[PDB]
Amino acid sequence: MRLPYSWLREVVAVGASGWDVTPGELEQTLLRIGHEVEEVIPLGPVDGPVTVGRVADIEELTGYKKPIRACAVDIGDRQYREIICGATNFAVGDLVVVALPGATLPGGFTISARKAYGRNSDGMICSAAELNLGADHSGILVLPPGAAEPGADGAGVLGLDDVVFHLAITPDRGYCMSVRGLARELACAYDLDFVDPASNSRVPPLPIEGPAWPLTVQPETGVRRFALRPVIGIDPAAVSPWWLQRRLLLCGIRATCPAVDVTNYVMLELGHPMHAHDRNRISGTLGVRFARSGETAVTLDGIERKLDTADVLIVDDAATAAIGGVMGAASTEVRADSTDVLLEAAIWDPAAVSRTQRRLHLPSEAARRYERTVDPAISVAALDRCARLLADIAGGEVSPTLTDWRGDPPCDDWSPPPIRMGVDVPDRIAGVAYPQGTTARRLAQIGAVVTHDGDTLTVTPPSWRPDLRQPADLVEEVLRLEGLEVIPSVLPPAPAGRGLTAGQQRRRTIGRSLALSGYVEILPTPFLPAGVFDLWGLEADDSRRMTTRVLNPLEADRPQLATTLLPALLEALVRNVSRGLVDVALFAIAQVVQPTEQTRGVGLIPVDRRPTDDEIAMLDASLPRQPQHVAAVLAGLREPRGPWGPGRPVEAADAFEAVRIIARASRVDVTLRPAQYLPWHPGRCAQVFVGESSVGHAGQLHPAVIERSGLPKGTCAVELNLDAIPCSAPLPAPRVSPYPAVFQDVSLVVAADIPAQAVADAVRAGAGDLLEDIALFDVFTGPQIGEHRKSLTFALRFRAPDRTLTEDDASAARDAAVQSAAERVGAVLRGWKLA
Amino acid sequence: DVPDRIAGVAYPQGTTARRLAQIGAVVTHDGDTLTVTPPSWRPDLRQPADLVEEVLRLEGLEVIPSVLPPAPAGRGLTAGQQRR
Repeated sequence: MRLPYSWLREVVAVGASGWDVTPGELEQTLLRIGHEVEEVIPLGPVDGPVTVGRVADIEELTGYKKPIRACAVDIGDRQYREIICGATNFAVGDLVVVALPGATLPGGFTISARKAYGRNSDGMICSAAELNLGADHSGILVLPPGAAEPGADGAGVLGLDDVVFHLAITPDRGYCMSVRGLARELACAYDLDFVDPASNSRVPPLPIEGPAWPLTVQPETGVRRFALRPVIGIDPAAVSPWWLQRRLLLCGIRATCPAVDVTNYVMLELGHPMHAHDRNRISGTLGVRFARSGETAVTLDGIERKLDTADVLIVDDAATAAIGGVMGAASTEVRADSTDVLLEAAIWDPAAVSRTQRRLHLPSEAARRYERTVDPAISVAALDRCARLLADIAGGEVSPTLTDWRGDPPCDDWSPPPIRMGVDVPDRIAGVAYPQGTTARRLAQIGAVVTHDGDTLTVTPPSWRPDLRQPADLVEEVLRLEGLEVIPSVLPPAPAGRGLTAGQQRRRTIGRSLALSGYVEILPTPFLPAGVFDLWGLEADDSRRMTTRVLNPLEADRPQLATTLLPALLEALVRNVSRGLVDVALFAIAQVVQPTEQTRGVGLIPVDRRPTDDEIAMLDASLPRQPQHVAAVLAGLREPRGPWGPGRPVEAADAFEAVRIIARASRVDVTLRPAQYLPWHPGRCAQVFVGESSVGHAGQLHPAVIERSGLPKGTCAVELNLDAIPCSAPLPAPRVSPYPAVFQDVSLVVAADIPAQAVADAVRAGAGDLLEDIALFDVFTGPQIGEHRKSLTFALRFRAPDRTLTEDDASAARDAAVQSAAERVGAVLRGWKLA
Repeated sequence: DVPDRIAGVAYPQGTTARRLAQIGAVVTHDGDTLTVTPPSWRPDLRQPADLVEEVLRLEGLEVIPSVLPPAPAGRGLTAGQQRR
């Protein structure tokens, strides 16, 4: 909302004459009581000969791209100057504003008598924007007849010493979308007496003698008030005086004709939107009703609107007269020939206006005020104010008839219910001991009726403050007018908290451990890439395809939420690689979204109580499962090149080691088992287990997936479900025998299909507790042991808890380990030695 | 009432004066202030804290409830501590 300081000042000055403040101080006062000042715009300075002129001749220059005019302009004292101008929105006889040689316009533009378009031009005719007066629109500024004489000083006529304040009003303060509301706020901030410009001393009531027009209202439309009053015999050729056109311009409204200008003007002054109908274009009774399915209306911009059954209309016998509270209709619109006007002062349902205008994308000046609730007590004051102004400007007569529907039954008292509050509640909420009388004084200032009864205040807010419903609402009024800056800064005592949960600590430890091992964390987008699971070649019934879908994604082809973190990680990997960073290891820790059913919403639970435990469980059960995952991808060199050697390319074993890094960080033991699971390579894919629970997969990606997706060759990947890895808090008590150890190596031949870990497990089971350590040294294949067999050499370390092991006790334990391997995996002993 | 405050326990009336007599002290009342003269075999009873201990241990420490204090808004670990 835009308004000029002069207007605001004039309204404040009625009750406090002489009041006047600098723009900087006004800005600061508005910020501290809660109004955001987006911009302070002093009307840009002019200097030198910028004066009113009168166009006395127009010659059309031909031959150029555009139409161009050479104008004789009267600039005062019977002096005429030739001026070239490209605008077309003016005629001979019009008052305009000329910047003549020697003048300077805002932005440092000096005017000189240049030669333009073949003729000499002694200056220019100015637009409102070139004067920094108002919005840049097509054509130059034309002042209304009689506004000033040729030669009058531009700065003074235009009022260029004004300042326009551009505010962003919050939706709880609809009453501030007008000079009435902001001036009242200023009166509160500065402790002034305030004269309400909507009051009866300032808007004396007009006569009330018979209905102004037949009206039916279906009350379930939520209309609260609907008043009409006619003005007859206005001159359709009259234009608004300059003072009115100017204020409209500074508030961002272009003047068009008095009947419309006056409704816009009174809207800005008092905050009650107003509309002017051509009464001779109304056919029969005016009806307020909901639209029907499929119904259409043409608004006064000539655009056809598809209506909704929740849209409230004004109709007559023949057509729609308005989309109520949003925009008037073409059929009753004031036109160039309109002589008899019916003025509409209505109060619509805020939510109804809010839904309708957003559906139609019509955030009009009226709609935005009705959305935030317009004061229903001033409809006839605004109607009367607006009829007088129109009759005076356009030379009509105000008819003494008035329709004023005030509900079924009529409502004669508009203020909200009384609110009841302890006198010191604001002091407690603020942590400030305000002087006595403070909250009652501030609550009267904003217009409430306040009565005292011991220590409890009863507060009845005014009708323009529908936001004041509870004690907290009143606290805010007291605190913001006192100023939040007086509230001290006092650290509370927070309780003895328990710190981070075990899960929270684990997710920190996993991140630290992966980062130290060379992985770089990314923040993964939950919006899956288009067609990713077809690139992966997943089966139609793969659970990962069962995705929750977003209705309004920013990219139409990416509406599916991620069931797996790998797509986001591979997308970051491709990005790094395409920028020349080809040796990369990335990880992410984030939830996924895994629905178990079709989207099911749970109906509104009443908010005047807490939901029950069963309602909470039902809300939870309606959501997709959202477990925490950890995942990582690797490509390129795992070990970089340097003086030590050529480096080492990423291999599947690096993904297995990432599993082990995460398991150590989680303090759990994992086992890895061969698996076939896209998008992994079937021969280089491990499924990961904690106990007998599957927690995810790791290994090298499938070469066909790599190739279809444009991934680096040999890319490896890991994804684990953190929710499936049990919590663990071990309390170790390691036995540390100091007696000497015995070292032996053993080589065992097994079928090639036997996993090395199964052999190690068997060796461990047979050797017993004397076996302190076992490590796989060598995997050897060759023709002399059989084409489908392999030799595994294990280093064994034996140690007794209470004595020096004999080398023969060690060999007894080795014999038992060999036998166990023989019985469990069919191992055959090839040889052993002392290490 | 100093023992009551230190213990966080509201002992019955007459409790500290009764216990301090039991251990052999001469106890006189003057409004809310006790004057306590310990016996010659108790050279350890020199300050009010010494008398608090006598009252609290004969009543039994097990009657003292467990009440978490409000500790202030601390600043956490120093930069050096985090670095190490």
